[PDB]
Amino acid sequence: HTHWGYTGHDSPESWGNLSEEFRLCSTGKNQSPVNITETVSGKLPAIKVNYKPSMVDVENNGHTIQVNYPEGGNTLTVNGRTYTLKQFHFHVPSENQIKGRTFPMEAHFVHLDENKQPLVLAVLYEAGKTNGRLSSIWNVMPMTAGKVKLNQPFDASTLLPKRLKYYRFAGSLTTPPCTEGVSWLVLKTYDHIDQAQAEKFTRAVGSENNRPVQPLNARVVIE
Amino acid sequence: HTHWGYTGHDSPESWGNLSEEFRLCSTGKNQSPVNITETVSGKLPAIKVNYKPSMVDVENNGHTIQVNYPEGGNTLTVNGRTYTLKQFHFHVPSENQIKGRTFPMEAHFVHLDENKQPLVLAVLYEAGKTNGRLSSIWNVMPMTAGKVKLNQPFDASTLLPKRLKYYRFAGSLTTPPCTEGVSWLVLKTYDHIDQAQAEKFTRAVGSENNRPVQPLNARVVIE
Ligand SMILES: [Zn+2]
Ligand SMILES: [Zn+2]
Repeated sequence: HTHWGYTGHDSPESWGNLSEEFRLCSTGKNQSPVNITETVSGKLPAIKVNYKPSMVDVENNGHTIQVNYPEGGNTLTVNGRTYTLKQFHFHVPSENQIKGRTFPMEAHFVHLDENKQPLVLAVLYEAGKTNGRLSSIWNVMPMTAGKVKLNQPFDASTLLPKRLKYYRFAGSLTTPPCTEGVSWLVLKTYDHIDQAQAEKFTRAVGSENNRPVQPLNARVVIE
Repeated sequence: HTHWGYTGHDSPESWGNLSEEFRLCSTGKNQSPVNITETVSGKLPAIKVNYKPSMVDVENNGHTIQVNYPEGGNTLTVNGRTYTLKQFHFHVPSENQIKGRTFPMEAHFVHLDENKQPLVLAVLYEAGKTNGRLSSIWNVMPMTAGKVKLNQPFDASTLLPKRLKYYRFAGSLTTPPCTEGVSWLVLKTYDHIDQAQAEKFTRAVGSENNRPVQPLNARVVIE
């Protein structure tokens, strides 16, 4: 596709101008990420997560470190609707902010339902002790653009907190073409990582990979 | 099968995350072993054992030292039903506990009825005099992963106490996939072993091989 990045001439502020296909990045009114400040308290449906030990591959596509799921079986159910986990990746530092706070890292679990409707479940990481559950992925992390098949099974359920309360809002993909119509569920409970793990990620990717926050406009964030 | 153990990243706490087939190890509500503290006094049916000198082979499968029975003929009858002894193995230290007490060793005599329903008869060993009845097995014990044919016939009846009174509860296999629906009969009368016999076992297996005790939950132990 058309080349884009986080630094230089093809930075986020230039995404909508580097290709007609990326126009929504600059003209969209329902863009992600956002800075969650004010919220409307509401009775949100409980999410049911059904992740399991699976055979996955880890790739460095030059924009992030992504863990792919070629086989089905890992799903998230919310309000009677089932979404299949396609992949999960990270951003260092975080893209979304809570009351203006940027976190060391943020993970995005990308799902699709039967009708190709996208849903992103987000996990924020605070600076703290080493994350032992991410060690498997970090150990085989391609330091240059490429894909490697994780030989041992990986269970993404280990990456989710016990309590699944979340913030909900409508948004878009945070990378070109910035497609809208994406459901965003940001978990309110944070996980942790150390400086070394975050630094290694930036090394592999080549730069910080977070898109600046976008205005909420007509949207409200439910909590 | 997927690798699992008692030490490192594949320890008992992570079994349920190693493969989807091991999921019951972490989600099961009727898991073994257990710490027998409170019990209900009941009229339990008598156990009838009909073991005989048989041709067996001793095996070191990396998880325990197991004595395999290629042919039937060694049976245990309780409450009208007959179970055939398939094999017996050991755990050092013991898996099950009696009022918080861990024993130097525990033997598991695994049986299966006509319909493949599992029944485990357990014998606990106290530290004491050398066990002369186990010498035949201990002397040929493979110190590395392998199987050796026992040249002389072995009669498992010599490994059972005179008094066959027992504790009765429903549980599971104490190793992956942690299958439930297993009937557990733990003998009240203990046998003995020397410290040397126990340490030789540990040396052969590579580590202690006892799964931590599990919550009884809705279960009651009868005696
Ligand atoms: Zn992302
Ligand atoms: Zn056992």
